[PDB]
Amino acid sequence: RVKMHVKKGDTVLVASGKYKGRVGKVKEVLPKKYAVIVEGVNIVKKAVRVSPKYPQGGFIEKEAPLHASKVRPICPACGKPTRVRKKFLENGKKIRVCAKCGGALDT
RNA sequence: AGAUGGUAAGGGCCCACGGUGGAUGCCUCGGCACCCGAGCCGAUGAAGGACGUGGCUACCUGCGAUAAGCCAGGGGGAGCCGGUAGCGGGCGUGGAUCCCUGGAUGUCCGAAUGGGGGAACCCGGCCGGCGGGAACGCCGGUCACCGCGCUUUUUGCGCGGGGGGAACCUGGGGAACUGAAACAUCUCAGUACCCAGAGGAGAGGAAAGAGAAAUCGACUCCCUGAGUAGCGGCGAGCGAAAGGGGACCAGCCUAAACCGUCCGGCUUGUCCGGGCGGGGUCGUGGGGCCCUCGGACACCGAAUCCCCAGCCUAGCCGAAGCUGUUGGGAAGCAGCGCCAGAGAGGGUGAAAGCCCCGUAGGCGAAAGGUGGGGGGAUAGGUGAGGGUACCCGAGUACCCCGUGGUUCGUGGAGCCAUGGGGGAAUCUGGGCGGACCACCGCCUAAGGCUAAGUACUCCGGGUGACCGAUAGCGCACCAGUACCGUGAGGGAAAGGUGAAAAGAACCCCGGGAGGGGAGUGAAAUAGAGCCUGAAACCGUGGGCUUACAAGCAGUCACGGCCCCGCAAGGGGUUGUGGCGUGCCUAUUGAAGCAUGAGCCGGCGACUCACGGUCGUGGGCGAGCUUAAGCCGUUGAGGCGGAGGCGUAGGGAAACCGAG
RNA sequence: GCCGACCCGCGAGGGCGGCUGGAGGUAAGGGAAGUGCGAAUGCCGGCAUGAGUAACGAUAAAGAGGGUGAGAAUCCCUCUCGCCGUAAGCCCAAGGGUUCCUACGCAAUGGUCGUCAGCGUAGGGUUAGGCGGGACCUAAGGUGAAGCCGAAAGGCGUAGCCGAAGGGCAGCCGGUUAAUAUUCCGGCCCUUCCCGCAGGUGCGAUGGGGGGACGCUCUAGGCUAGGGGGACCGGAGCCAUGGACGAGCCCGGCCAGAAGCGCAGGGUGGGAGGUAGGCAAAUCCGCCUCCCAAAAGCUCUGCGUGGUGGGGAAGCCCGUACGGGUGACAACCCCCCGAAGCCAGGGAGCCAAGAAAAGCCUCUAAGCACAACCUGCGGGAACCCGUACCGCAAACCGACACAGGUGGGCGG
Repeated sequence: RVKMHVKKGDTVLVASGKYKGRVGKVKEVLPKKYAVIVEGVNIVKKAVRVSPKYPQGGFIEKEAPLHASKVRPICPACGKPTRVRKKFLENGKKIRVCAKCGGALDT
């Protein structure tokens, strides 16, 4: 309960400490431990030479996790957190004044 | 002939490098206490277990033949199929996970409840269903005994009934250690423990009261009264109510009289007993019957009846920032800016009012739950007089005896209550005002119901001059677990890589085990029960010293060896010699052949509450000061004089009173 | 935390600096206290001392060849020795829970080892109409409607109900899997209840009697389990070293089995009359008088036999293992010994005076007489819990592979 955070699955830049200020994609929320996985911490793993799937060159990885409570919003600008009006019907959580939500698709 | 340094089997002493090992610091999904709210679960089978349950599944938790879940109601907006990774395959804006409600399935055991029984296993009667289905077998219903109320006794119909419960609470039972420096009376204590049973409270509850004033006016509670008055082998010690100031405020239902009514009986009778109803409720007594005024349209009206706001069972919105910069990392530093009814906190690789959750502020119920806060209704309550002479709670009061409660241990012993015995009266009746008698008062006994105010912590929410893995609950963690005992019961150990798993591919030796780079990250001297690595602790290298040598082991000085230092000086070492009865407890007195300790690390012992009591630091000063409580606060205080100290003592006492 | 030869204070400490470490810390002034350890044969935890010593579990004993492997005293195949042999062999339950089996494995666990294993892992294995148990029965006992009592909690408790290795009740042989088999396979034996056909009877109770049915001591006839010998039966071998082809040594020479046959034995008199006993229902027992017979008939069991199915060794071949064959058309015959066991409820003797209930025999009530019951043959159904593996011991009671203890059977 109360796993609710602000980071959605779209495209959002970094405000971290390693790759500070980096543009990142959908981010893929995993999960409710407060972690992200966008396109920032690219790592290579020490996987073995597992005869089928991990061929003969065992030393490879793709996208490495990273913490949620660090990344930050986009729109015609950059950051600036979201703001939700109950729209009377559905929701409209645009960026700080600079408009447009994040759901799109007839939102 | 004489002279005199020199080897280390191994040893010690020092430094350095390690290992075992765990302390310590810091941390904290744990706990602590206080307040606050809240306060019952059951035959609609509980609290609580057993076997099961997932596609691969030991634990755990959730759950139960529909088994990690079932359908609707509400919420919510992007992830999801639990911790616990993999195989595998699903999940959703035709809006899933999940929080809140309601119900669906609910095998087996437990009051167990058809019967049985070594809990969780084995049988059975009847109602009905499935296999071809009568022989065997499954399935839904139903079946124990208690009360208590109607049925034609009959068969039955019916509302209830049990077990539990952390603590408190009412009664039925009821010890001893210990105190009295012995020990019986007394104390501890009517405590501990057994039992019964009730509930959010319990119990209690409207005066046969109190108590001396023509004074008050249920019950529980606080504080005061007050260690007061008494009690007592006048010892231990035990130790009242009144009154007061405050919290809370509520007051009531019946029997008997008189009248009716259906029933039972019988020696029919102006009738003994009964079902029910009318009827009545008291301290200048009320009530009865008849009469007297007029008894009434109104007046009161819930604790019972209902409705609705608020309260809870999830949630929702929610002010304010960036560039450069050292660092693996910034919130740190610099610069300029911004919010505030919000500078509470938490995290974010570190130290943030403006990065994420959030606080302040405002909102929220279709379903459940709760409801005097207020509105409705309803049960029920409202009279002045006169006579009559009906009733006014019986094996009761009273009396006696053996006695428990009370301050009362037997006192002059009341009063309340009662075991055996005798044994009343009806308002001139009657209990008590402490032998008993007079009087004068007080109250109406022997039927019952009563909220709030006080108690309590299984539980949730909030606080901290409470603890941080020997502390804290026994349990931070897969703890009422392992393991010990038949047994009732006992009761362990055991936290932490890192910001993130990025948790080490590959070659190398080796059976592996484990290591050597590679490689990981800021750091691998963070390398996997790994943060930080005290000591005891055993290793290893090197400086000094030791094979004629007598010792509480060191002290003091002289010499020499090594390493320091610009000097002068120093540290380390020990050839030699001057000297030298270990530490503690107990003792007249101990090195002790008196005792306590292998050594190391942590735990570990003069407090606290109330009263007294000497001083002392202040304020006030013949005056000083408030407890309970209430009001305010969210570490904000303040009102609240009831009372205690003080202004006077002497006498056992009446009393007298600076005598 | 570690290091120190500097500074300050009489001191207890404080500053300083170097090394370590990784985020908390708190001055000056005040305050609150579970505050200061060397000791309590003190509490927990850790590491030593003796001491590389005592011990390493029975004096029944080990020796070699090959093999596995990185590694063989310690595992496995063979040869050799020795010890138990009323056992230290084979069961039976009790007891423990997967210890059994098959493949792989050694970090600990075996007082060293380990390639072994009761240890790790995953996979498997436990069958029932007849053994045991329950929908049967009682005993001592317990529970327990009622009865009674007790301050409570409870005590005794009749009827009923649970309760045993006691009663009774239908299953014996060989085969077979890696491992269980009276459970599956097969050759035979039979029970249980239901429907029908056929025959036959008054049916039939939880209520009455019959019976079950019982002590010790000695002991009968046959019979068998088991046991010994054969010149004889059947075989794969063997003449050794001085003798021998001797009836030479050596192996084995059965198991089940209904109907029927033979054998032994246990049980029981047949019939009539009456009857106010059996807490009257009785033709049944009891009981008084009568007839015959005491043999024998009736009748259950014990043995042997029986058609049929099953078994079957020394040795050799290979096979590591287990065993597969070999192993035969297999022989399966006689003489003797003889059970403590069998016929069961046998005989005799004695004093201490020797369970109970249901099955089973049966009489009648209730009631039924189309029913129901008995026989028979046919046709259908007959469930639910057990079994693996240790069991005079390593798995069980003793904290341990303790030299301890452990009922009953086979025990040559």
